[PDB]
This record gives sequence, C-alpha cells and structure tokens, in this order.
Amino acid sequence: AALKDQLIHNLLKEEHVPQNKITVVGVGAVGMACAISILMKDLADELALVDVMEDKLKGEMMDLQHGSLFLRTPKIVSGKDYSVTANSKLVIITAGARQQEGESRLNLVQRNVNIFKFIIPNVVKYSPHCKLLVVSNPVDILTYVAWKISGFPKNRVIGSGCNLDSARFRYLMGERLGVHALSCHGWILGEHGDSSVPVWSGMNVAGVSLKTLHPELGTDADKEQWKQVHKQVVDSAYEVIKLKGYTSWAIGLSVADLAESIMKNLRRVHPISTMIKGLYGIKEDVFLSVPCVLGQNGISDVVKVTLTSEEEAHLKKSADTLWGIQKEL
Amino acid sequence: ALKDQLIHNLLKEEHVPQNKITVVGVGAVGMACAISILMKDLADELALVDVMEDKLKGEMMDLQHGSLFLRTPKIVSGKDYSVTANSKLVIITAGARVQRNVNIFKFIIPNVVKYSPHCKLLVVSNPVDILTYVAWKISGFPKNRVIGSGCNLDSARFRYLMGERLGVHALSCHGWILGEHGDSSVPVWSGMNVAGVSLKTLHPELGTDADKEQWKQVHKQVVDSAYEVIKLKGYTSWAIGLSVADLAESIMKNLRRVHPISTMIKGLYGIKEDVFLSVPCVLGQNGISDVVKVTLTSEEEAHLKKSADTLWGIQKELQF
Amino acid sequence: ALKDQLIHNLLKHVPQNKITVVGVGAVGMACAISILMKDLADELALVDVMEDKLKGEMMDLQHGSLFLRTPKIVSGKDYSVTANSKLVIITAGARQQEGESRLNLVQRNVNIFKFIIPNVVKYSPHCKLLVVSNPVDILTYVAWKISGFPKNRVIGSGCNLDSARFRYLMGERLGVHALSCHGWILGEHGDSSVPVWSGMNVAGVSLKTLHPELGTDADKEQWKQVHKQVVDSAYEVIKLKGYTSWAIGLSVADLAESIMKNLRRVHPISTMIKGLYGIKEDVFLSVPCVLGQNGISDVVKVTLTSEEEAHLKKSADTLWGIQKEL
Amino acid sequence: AALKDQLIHNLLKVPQNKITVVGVGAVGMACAISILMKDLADELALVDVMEDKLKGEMMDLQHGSLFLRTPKIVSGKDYSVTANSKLVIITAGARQQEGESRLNLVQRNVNIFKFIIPNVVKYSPHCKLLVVSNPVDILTYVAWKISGFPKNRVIGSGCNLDSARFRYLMGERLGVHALSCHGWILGEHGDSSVPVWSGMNVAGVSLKTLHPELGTDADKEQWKQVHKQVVDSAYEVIKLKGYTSWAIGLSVADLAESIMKNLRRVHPISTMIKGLYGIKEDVFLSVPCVLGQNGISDVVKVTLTSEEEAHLKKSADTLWGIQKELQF
Ligand SMILES: NC(=O)C1=CN([C@@H]2O[C@H](COP(=O)(O)OP(=O)(O)OC[C@H]3O[C@@H](n4cnc5c(N)ncnc54)[C@H](O)[C@@H]3O)[C@@H](O)[C@H]2O)CC=C1
Ligand SMILES: NC(=O)C1=CN([C@@H]2O[C@H](COP(=O)(O)OP(=O)(O)OC[C@H]3O[C@@H](n4cnc5c(N)ncnc54)[C@H](O)[C@@H]3O)[C@@H](O)[C@H]2O)CC=C1
Ligand SMILES: NC(=O)C1=CN([C@@H]2O[C@H](COP(=O)(O)OP(=O)(O)OC[C@H]3O[C@@H](n4cnc5c(N)ncnc54)[C@H](O)[C@@H]3O)[C@@H](O)[C@H]2O)CC=C1
Ligand SMILES: NC(=O)C1=CN([C@@H]2O[C@H](COP(=O)(O)OP(=O)(O)OC[C@H]3O[C@@H](n4cnc5c(N)ncnc54)[C@H](O)[C@@H]3O)[C@@H](O)[C@H]2O)CC=C1
Repeated sequence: AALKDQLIHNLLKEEHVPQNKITVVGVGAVGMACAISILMKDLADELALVDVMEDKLKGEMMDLQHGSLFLRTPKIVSGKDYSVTANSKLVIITAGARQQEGESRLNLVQRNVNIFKFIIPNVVKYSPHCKLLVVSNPVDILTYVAWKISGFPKNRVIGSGCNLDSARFRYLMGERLGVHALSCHGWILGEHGDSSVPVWSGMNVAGVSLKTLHPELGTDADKEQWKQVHKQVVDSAYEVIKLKGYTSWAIGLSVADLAESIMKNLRRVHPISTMIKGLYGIKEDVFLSVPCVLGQNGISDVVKVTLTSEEEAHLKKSADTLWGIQKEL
Repeated sequence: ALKDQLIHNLLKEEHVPQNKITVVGVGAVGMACAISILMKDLADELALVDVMEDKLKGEMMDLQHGSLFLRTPKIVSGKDYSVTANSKLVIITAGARVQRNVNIFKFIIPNVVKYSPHCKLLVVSNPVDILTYVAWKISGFPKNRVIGSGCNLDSARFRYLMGERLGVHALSCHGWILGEHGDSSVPVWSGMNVAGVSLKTLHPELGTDADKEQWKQVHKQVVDSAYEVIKLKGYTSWAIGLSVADLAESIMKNLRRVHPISTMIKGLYGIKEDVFLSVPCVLGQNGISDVVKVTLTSEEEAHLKKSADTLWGIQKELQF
Repeated sequence: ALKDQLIHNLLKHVPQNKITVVGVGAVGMACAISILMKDLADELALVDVMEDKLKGEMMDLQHGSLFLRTPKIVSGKDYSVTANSKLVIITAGARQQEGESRLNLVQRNVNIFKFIIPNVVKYSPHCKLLVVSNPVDILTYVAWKISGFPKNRVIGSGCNLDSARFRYLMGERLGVHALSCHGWILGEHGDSSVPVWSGMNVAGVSLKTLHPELGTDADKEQWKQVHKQVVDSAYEVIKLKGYTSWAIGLSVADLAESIMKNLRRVHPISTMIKGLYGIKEDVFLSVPCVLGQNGISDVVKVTLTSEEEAHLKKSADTLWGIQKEL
Repeated sequence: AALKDQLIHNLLKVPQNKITVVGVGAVGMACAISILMKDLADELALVDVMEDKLKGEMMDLQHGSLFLRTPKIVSGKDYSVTANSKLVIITAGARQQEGESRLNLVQRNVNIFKFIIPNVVKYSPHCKLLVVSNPVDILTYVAWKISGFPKNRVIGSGCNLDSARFRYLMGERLGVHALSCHGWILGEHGDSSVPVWSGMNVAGVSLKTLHPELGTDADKEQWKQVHKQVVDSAYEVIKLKGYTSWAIGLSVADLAESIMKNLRRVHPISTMIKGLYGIKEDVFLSVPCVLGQNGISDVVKVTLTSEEEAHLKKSADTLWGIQKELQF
C-alpha cells in the first residue's frame, strides 16, 4: 500500500475548523509585505490569499509555501474564490490602484470604490464575524466605504490609517534626538495623507514635553524647523514612490503591528482610522485616525486627546477634506 | 537646540557595529533576505548596496520607516562599499537573473573584501555553485569563509512537498538534496525519514521508475519549482529570503547546525577538482567548520561526481 | 473620573487562545514563563490549592506584563478562572525525593487527579489535556479514564524531554547542535525508556550504519552510556538542586506550540497505544505522534529491531502492572 | 576510527555575544531563562558559590538546548567560565529590602561583592555590569568602585521594574495595555522613589492635565496610592510566595536586549549621576538613561518641580552618608 499508510496510523478523521485564520486580499506589493510580516510574527495558524489573477496568486502562494520549513504557520492557501477566506478572524484589504509619481491618494477613490463594491460583499459572505482592516488608498474613505457596504458595526471596520505616519514621524524624531523610535512618542492624526495633523503638544521622551522645552516646536518661527519633520512625513510616500515606484515594507510591518494587537487582544492604543462622528468637533460620518484601543473586538474605545485649538483646527480641516470626497459617493 | 535641552551626553561614542550584515543587490531576492534578517533580529546594523541608486535609497527609506516595529537600530545604504565596513556577514544577491555575473563579481568582491576582510561571504546569485567558486578565487578567503546558499532551499522545498504528501509538517520530514543547485541536484533517498524511520527501507521502490507512487516526481517538482514560480509571478523571492536568513542565523549565533550548502569540496566525496557543491555542512561563526560524510549509493556517488565534472567544465571557461 | 475623561467607550470577553496551568510549583511556573515568552496564549490561568503562593505567582507574572504579549493572567483555587481553555496542563502533585522512582508517586497523585480532572472538564470540556505530573504515563491514563475525553485529547509530556536530553548529549559528543542530531527515546518516561538506535542520525546518515554495534554492550565507544545518562538525568539533577524545572518547562512549551498553532509536528509523547506495536492493553507510553489543534491525530509506526521491540513491550509490561491495580 | 571522525570531516580548527549571570538563585535563574528565551546570547555562563546547586541549574538548562538558540551554557565557581562576556548580571547576595539602609545589613552584601566583582573584571574587563542585588543603588556604587569601570559601564536595575509595575497598575485602572501607559518612577529605589506625575500619559495625553489633583492627598481617586502600591508590591509578593523572581527577570532581560542590540532606548535605571540634577556626590540614582552597546551614554533631563528636585538631592545626601561608612 501507500507509503503514508505504511508509515502513519491515522487515529482521527478531522474536518478543518480554523482557529486563528487571517486573509489578505490582494497579492500585490502591499499584500505580500503584509503576508510575510504576519508569517514572520506567528500571528495566524492559517493564512489565506485572494486575488483576481490566478497565476500571480498561485505563484505567490507557492513561494511562501516553499519556506514552510522556516515558519510556524502550517496552512497557507489561496484562490480566486472567496470560499478560501471563509471563517477568518481578520481580513486585510490591500486590493486597488496605487499612486503614480506625484498623484494624490485621493485621486484613487473612483477606481478603488468600485473595486470595494466587488470585494467587500464577498469578504462578508464568508467571514461574517471578522474584523476588516482596510489598507487600500485613500484609506480613510475606503474604510468608510467598507463600513457602509459591509453593514458591520463600526468597531469591526478599521483603517490602517496613521499607524504608519506615526511610525515615520517617530523614526525621524529619533534620528534627530539620538534615541530609538520606540522611545520617541508623538502622534500623527487625521487623514493618512496630505492633511495629516502632528500633535506637537503631546510629543515627549520619557514624559518630558518637547514643546515645553522648545516652545517654538511646531511653529514657523522655530529656528530648528521641526515643522519640516512633519512635512517629511507627508512627503515620504511620494519620495519613496519616486525612488522605487511604490512603498511596501513599512506598511507591511505597520499592518502586522495592528494585526498583533487584534489577534492577541492586546488593547494597545494606535492611531488608526475609525468613524469619528460626535467626537473632536466632527458632525459627519467621516473616518480618520485618532488614538484607538485595539483588540480582539476591534476598536473598543477612543482616546480623547487634548488638542490645542490649532491642532483641533487642523483636524477639523482634515475631516472636512475627507467629507468633501465622502459626500459625493 | 531641542536635543541638548532634552539630553545630556555623558559619553563620546565611536560607531563600531558588533553584529553587522550587508546585502549586495536590493532586487527581489536581496530585499526578501533583508526583511527576513530584520524580522529575526539577527543584526544590529544592516547595510544595503546596489548600483541603481534611486532604487537603493527608496528601499532603504522604506525599511527605515518601519524601524519602530523592528529591533535593528541602524539601516544604511550606498553605492560606495564604505557603508559595508566591518560586516560579519556579506550576502551577495546581485546579478542578472554566468559570464555576466562573473564580470559583476569582479567589481563587487574586491570591494567587499577591502572593507570587511574578516567577513563570511554568502553567495546567492546564480549559478550559485559557480559564483561561490568565483567569489572564492577573487576574494582569496579560506574556504571556510565562502559559502553558497546552494541546496538549502532545494531541501526545504523537498521537505515541504514530502510533508504535504505525508500529512506532517516539513519540520518533521527529513530529506537531503545535495550537489548542484537546480537541474543536476541529487535526492538522497536513503536518508529520507520521519521520526528516524527510513522511508526507503519501508518503501523499497522509493526513488525508482517502478514506484507506483512516483516519489521520484517529487524531486522533479523540486528541480522544476523555480521555473514554475518564475512562470507564474516572474521571479522567486520569499522562500530564498527565509532560507538565507536561516543560514544567517546559524552563522550569527554560532549554532553549528547542519545545512546543505555549497562548499569547496575537493578532497572529499571522491572529488578532485576545486569545485563547490552542496553537502551537509556544520555552520557557525567561523563559517563552514566541518562537513558530514554521507553514505551515498554507488551511483548517487557517481551522480555527484558528474556534477563536479559539469561544474569544473564551466569553471575552466571562466575569464576573470 | 479620569478614565472617562481620557477614554470614550464604544463597546460593552471570550478568550480565543487560553491556556491553564494546574499546579504553580517548580514545574508549573517553568511551563508558565516559557509559554508566556513564546506568545502562545491570549489568557493564562493558574490554579493551585495553596492560595497564598498562587496569588503571589500570579502577581509576580502580572508585574511583568509590560514585557509580555499575553494581556490577561488570572488565578484561583476555584476552577472557574480556567473556563474556555484550549489547553490545560497538569503539573500538580508529589515529586521524587532523591533516589525515588517516579512510579512510587502514583498513589498520591491518582488521589489528587480525582479532584483536579473533573473540575478541568467542567470548565473546559473541549480542551486538550497535557499531563506532566509523574508517573506521567500512568497519570495520562488516569486523566483519560476520569475525564471521559477521547484519546486524541489526553496527552502525556512523555519522552519529549528524554529525547531532548538524548539529543543534547549526542550533539555534545558529535560537535553539532541538538537540532541537527536526531534520535528517539520511546516507552516509559523513566527507567524503562527505549532508545531507538536504528533511527539516530545526522543529516540522514544513520550512526548505526557507520557503527553497527552502536548502543550495544559490544560498543567500545559506550554510546549505551548516553542513554543511561538520560535515564539518570532526573536523579542527578534532583540530587544537585532538589528538583528539575527548566527543561520540562521548555519541553511542555514546545508541545504547547505544536498544539496551539496546529503544526502537525511529530513528537515522542505518551498516548493510548493499544493495538499498535503489538500491545493489547490500555497502556499509555511514548511513541512518535502527530500533534496539532485536535491533539494526537496520527501515530508513526516505527520499525524496531527485535531487541528494541522487546524493550518496549517490557516498558509496556512495567506499566499496566501498575495501571491494573488502580 | 571514532564514530565522530567517520561521520564528520573536520575542515577547521571566542564567543561574540556572551552573557554571565552571577548568583543562580530565584532572581538569577529568572534572568537566565528570560535571556535564553529572547535569543540575546550565543553563550551563557553561570557562577555561584553553591557548587551542587550551580551544576544542577546548568544541567537543567542544558537539557533544554533543543528548544533554544543559545548553543553553549557553562557554569562554575571559578570565574574562568565567564571570560569574554559582553554583559555580567549580578544577582548574588542576601535578600534585603529595596531601600535597605541599616549599615550592618548593607555591609554583608558589600562583602559578597568584594569577592565577586574583581573576579568578574579579571575575565571580562570590557563588559557592561548590571547590578540587581539589594540595596541596589548602594551596591551599584560599590560595584563601580571595586570594578574600576567607567561609569557608562555600570548599571543599576534601579527603578526599571518599579516603572513597569506602575504602568501595569495604570493600565488596569484605565483599561489599556501597560505598553500604552507611560509613567516614570525615578530616584532612589524603594520608599524614597519619586513618581513623576507630570509625565504620566496615554497617547501623549497628560493625566495630570485631565486630573490636576493627580498625585495629591485631596485626589479622590487616590492615585498617590498607586505609588505606595508600587513601593510595597515586592513585599506583598514575598509575603505570598516567599520571594520575587519573574517580573525582575523579565525587566532585566529587557535591559539586556537594549544593551546587546545597541537599541538606545530610554529606561529608568540607576546611573552615576554626579554633575547632573544638581547632585554633587558619587551616587547612583535612576533617571531616564539611553542604554546601548556601551551602556549608559546619555541621560534625559526631566523637568522636575522644586520639590521633586529636593527629593533627589536628599536621596543623594543619604546614599552618600551610608557609602562613607562602608568598608571595602
Ligand atoms: N499606508 C497605507 O495605507 C498604504 C496603502 N497602499 C495602497 O495599497 C494598495 C495596493 O498597493 P500595491 O500593493 O503596491 O499595488 P499592486 O499594483 O502591487 O497590487 C494591486 C492589487 O489590487 C489587486 N486588485 C484586485 N482587484 C483589482 C482591480 N479590479 N484592479 C486593480 N487591482 C486589483 C491587484 O490584483 C493586486 O493584488 C494601493 O491602493 C495603494 O495606494 C500603498 C502603501 C501604503
Ligand atoms: N536559491 C538561489 O540560490 C536563488 C538565487 N537567485 C539569484 O539571485 C539573483 C538576483 O535575483 P533577483 O533579485 O530576482 O534579480 P533583481 O533583478 O530583482 O535584482 C538584481 C539586483 O542586482 C543588482 N546589481 C546588478 N549589478 C550590480 C552591481 N555591479 N553591484 C551591485 N548590485 C548590482 C541590480 O541593480 C539589481 O537591483 C539572480 O542571480 C538570481 O538567479 C534567485 C532566487 C534563488
Ligand atoms: N518530564 C516530566 O513529566 C516531569 C514531571 N515532574 C512532575 O511535576 C510534578 C510537580 O513537580 P514540582 O513542580 O517540582 O512540585 P512542586 O512541589 O514544586 O509543586 C506541586 C504543586 O502542585 C500543587 N498541588 C498539589 N495538590 C494540588 C491540587 N489538588 N490541586 C492543585 N494543585 C495542587 C502544590 O500545592 C504545589 O504548588 C511532580 O509530579 C513531578 O514528579 C517533574 C519534572 C519533569
Ligand atoms: N527588584 C529588584 O531589584 C530585586 C532584587 N532582589 C535582590 O536580588 C538578590 C538575590 O535575590 P534572590 O535570588 O531571591 O536570593 P537567592 O537566595 O534565591 O539567591 C542568591 C544567590 O547568590 C548566591 N551567592 C551568595 N554569595 C555569593 C557569592 N560570593 N558568589 C556567587 N554567588 C553568591 C547564593 O548562593 C545564592 O545562590 C537579593 O539581594 C535580593 O534582595 C530580589 C528581587 C527583586
């Protein structure tokens, strides 16, 4: 008989019920950066990949499968049909058009809204209890779209948002100050995009307020021009796009950070995109980034940041920008 | 200045990296190696080198933007190999995708060796066995410090495929692909086992044409795998990145694990020429310190001699 | 109230990857710290009868929360804290005095299991039960009979540790890491364990092929003394520090990892072997088992020499002799 | 030939990331297991005066080698096993109160450090020295004076665990993970430590701005009792289980990670603070310190109230007072 039966006595007929399954929609540059970061952080016991082109999809799956010896995720699967995503805890959406050199994320909206009308109903059919983590751009507006299409409560529809902007800001802050980004605390809120809002009043190392030490922090009168650090954050993706054509590694690591807080129910605070109506002075159904408590139920809580009136005004302008696109959909 | 208002410096520090790694070539393979090494915390400094200077700065910046999520505090890049100085390990992934990559290595290797005279050289560029030889000749390093990624990946693929057929994890499926990376590689059917159970003793037709289960086709699938993935997505990157990081881990942590990697094998296995082939090698902080002597069948042994002769035939035609 | 000034609550907790440890002694806490540092659980629950020591171990772990990724640690003498565990690890009971056989602990620990196990089942009726308490093979059988669980879900830590010890000693003799030295110790976790000399190999190279007298009394290199060292290891360490903890901690966390991540790795662990290897009784002992999210789904059929086979049926005989009395 | 030579052809005839733990008690072995499970070392050495216990602990760890990525674990009462360590962690000594000030009791652990520290220096002269034994601020000073090391290479664990406990307690009250709560306990380890109310925050939101009574007796939420609770937590755990081990071991492994990976994270740890914060004596107090491969290279200058400043100055004076009476 077969070698497998010569070698192995089967004791147990098992139907596969996945316990810690994550799906990545889209095996482009971002989706595969998300995939490898999730795999190398041991967050899922099953990873499912979905996309619309079957060759690319099978190719990426096999390339990951070939490294199984080096991973601790035993089941990696893929298909064009969303049945392969069934019963995911977390579904990460990365499908969509990306920026050309110099193009605004907001110029992607018509193309990717239409894509979400195809994707989101399919996701929700097969993982009705999942958390949705939207990465595709413009991420704030597409989290809104995923919310309206899915019918999920707002705690379960999350945009990757400014987790990455805040990481970029902290890295640049640490380079100037000579400490690790981990030890530099500062928050970028609002749109993941040109209208993001640096919260100068909250920046600190070891609880020492930087704006107290350096009162011109964040103003145009500042001899050190710390405002150009936030400008570098705004410009960073256009700079990397100009240089290598796209961005991938940093967002993949940022998404895997968020995925860890969800899958392990850490209730860590992250600046991510959520439905902010009734807070921070905002009256419309806009999604933008504020500090959110993130765990196994998604966003359970929002932190109420004490913005200066000018920081509050920048945040309102960010909301108004997003609502100006949102109202046309 | 905010820095001085906030921080009182108590010590003048010279940057002397203690666990530095360099990756040469930031293509699909090099960046897969880079992200794997970063996510395994194997270096305190990562250096990147390429000739495409825009691509190089963009890749470096993209990794840097993820520092908050990593525990590698310094990531640097440049076309000038001064950025690679004092690396413990230098990984070569540059090149087309033989004579084209020899000509490249003629510029790369002397630059690497100038700035990190004591490093281990890990060659991934293809054809990996021939270019490890080239790197060895050009560097002047002793053979323990020149390593080809070789059949480490081939063996991982083999173990994945064996596991999917047997219903167990690749980790629990043991099997060795030796010799040349790619077409002429050698599946050592006699060593294949789960839990120390010899699959060839259990299933005597293992590895033969008369095998009703066609296990020989699993080797063909390993041989063919890079071509099938290239046909489907255009190149391979993730599996090789992870296997290079596995090697890097054994080197950086002095683990003395056994891997099937490409080493200068003259004087062993009946081989009489200066060729690099994969055999099981003990890998640690001095590179390859010891070679395991596998008991090969008479024509497993003949097949491995054929690879030697094949590789030697190409090496004789090299200009450098 | 500061919390409400700081935090707008949006949303009114079922743990998804919970692990319980019963017995927060030397072994239990080694298992706990090892599982915590491997990020295998989203909730860890601890149970003991000594309520003060229980609360103190819990608090000491909790104080390290900043450095961990397991956000909830709970404890109590009441087993309600353990509800909805995927995995429950039994490390409670009497341990060996210097020179004492593990089999001598059986009467005391059967008694203890009679209260423990029904309370575990009560709160986590679908968990996998990983028994560590000694004698581990007989107590896995006991846990199975008391719990009513199917055999796939009652696991004894068994010879995972013996084989790890064996591979460390082999690697030290061969100059390579334990990971690259392969070798299986089967049967009783104790004096009657069985080294499978025919499977010991590096890179698929059988040592017995180079050295057919390996492991036998005719071996000038005395490789049989390596197995003796494995047999004696627990006794030597008890004599030296009074107990063993760290290695079994790590071995249990290895097993936990295969279970919690559904790895289907093969481990030498204690299972109901009736009708394999020629055995006709309800004995538990270690053979190579495929370990995943449903526990033990498959057993590898190892081909033993006649002597290895005889030694395993003697190990089997030595057990059961005790089981039948209970 | 021998089996090994039949199997393996030797082709080729100094550890790079070695760590030593001195004292294999409750604290020392928690440090060891945490450091092993974080893959920070290529070699781990253990030293104690109890030779049986030492061999037993070493063997127990070795038996777990298969499950680790640290390939060499060594032990001995002779310090030759510690040679070439990057980091040496001192956990040896009598168990004593965090703030212990009584001279007879202090001097007992000073005497132990007189035997340990020169032997540590003998074999790892370039190491960083990490002192955990109590009283930690005084014994870090003693280790510095006996070792002859520059101050950047002598580190007291100080208030590093205190601040982690404080962040745990903050998170339990606020419903977030300790990682997302920020707060700093500084100064002299023990009853005299200084909770810096001004820096406590979540997401950069100052709790003291939202709750101006934070840290006063009139505060109806009694946040000042959270500091008392930190200061008393070790004693409460001792009362319950007889000693403490797991949290300190984790916090020491976190420091070691910063050192071994050259991370330059900021930790509240005890450093030779003369010349800063108005302090004029050779004392060790916890301040936010940048910790990397060369130890403590930089300190954050925290803006303190006049009273917080006075507290630190008085800690300096009383530590210096004790130190003057020590014999070594
Ligand atoms: N911080 C953030 O939120 C960032 C989000 N990014 C966005 O991520 C998305 C994907 O970027 P990349 O992966 O680099 O792009 P890519 O070109 O590499 O891949 C596009 C992906 O969308 C998938 N897709 C599915 N359906 C369609 C469709 N009808 N048309 C086009 N594509 C489809 C496509 O098959 C492919 O998987 C873009 O919207 C980017 O703007 C880019 C980087 C970071
Ligand atoms: N198992 C193995 O050994 C494998 C080896 N592989 C080989 O890896 C190599 C690279 O593959 P890819 O990454 O996909 O190719 P790629 O085209 O993505 O990247 C090649 C990189 O080399 C760079 N390069 C070229 N010349 C120089 C130079 N003189 N100095 C520095 N950099 C230079 C080039 O700019 C480019 O960024 C090829 O030889 C592949 O065949 C492919 C995958 C597996
Ligand atoms: N490889 C293996 O299988 C290993 C098995 N070991 C066994 O592990 C068990 C415990 O060893 P140690 O931790 O060192 O002993 P320990 O004395 O340190 O702890 C035992 C713990 O069990 C607790 N306990 C006793 N009765 C109950 C009860 N009814 N309910 C809950 N808890 C209870 C007891 O209070 C104590 O905290 C012994 O049976 C050992 O023989 C020791 C090491 C290896
Ligand atoms: N938060 C902190 O900073 C903590 C510091 N702690 C202190 O850490 C120290 C040790 O505590 P425990 O581990 O619980 O005590 P322990 O009694 O369990 O271990 C102390 C060890 O030091 C060893 N020892 C004594 N003298 C020497 C010597 N000359 N050379 C080598 N070894 C020696 C002793 O043999 C013993 O193995 C005490 O000073 C404690 O008060 C306790 C816990 C936390």
